[PDB]
Amino acid sequence: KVFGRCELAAAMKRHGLDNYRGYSLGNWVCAAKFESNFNTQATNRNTDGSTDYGILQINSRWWCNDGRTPGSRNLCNIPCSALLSSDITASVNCAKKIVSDGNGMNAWVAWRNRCKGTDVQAWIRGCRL
Ligand SMILES: [Cl-]
Ligand SMILES: [Cl-]
Ligand SMILES: [Cl-]
Ligand SMILES: [Cl-]
Ligand code: NA
Repeated sequence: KVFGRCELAAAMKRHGLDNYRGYSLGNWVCAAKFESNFNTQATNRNTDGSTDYGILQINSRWWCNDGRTPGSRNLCNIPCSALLSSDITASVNCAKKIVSDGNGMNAWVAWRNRCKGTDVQAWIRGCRL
């Protein structure tokens, strides 16, 4: 599924992401835009052999099982394919574990490089939430 901007904002809010660990909703929407262009089916292979999955490009080295990332963990206890679903529940719940891990949203390199320190509220402006 490719979400619209405000559609995704609403879905994120509904699953308890606005201000989760103190990150306002626009942060999550911005990160999703740059990670996946709002596409739940997005995948990206890393040089280390891990893969990033889904709307928030959650990596198999730590968070999910894909069967093909040697030495990895599955701390969200999900198959990585769960992260590709048109329903974002699994991505949201895993993202809450990641952002709680100590480095906040810096876990998402694209958030650090393209959203951090910007007017992230722009991403939810206009939206009926
Ligand atoms: Cl915001
Ligand atoms: Cl497996
Ligand atoms: Cl594996
Ligand atoms: Cl933080
Ligand atoms: Na894994």
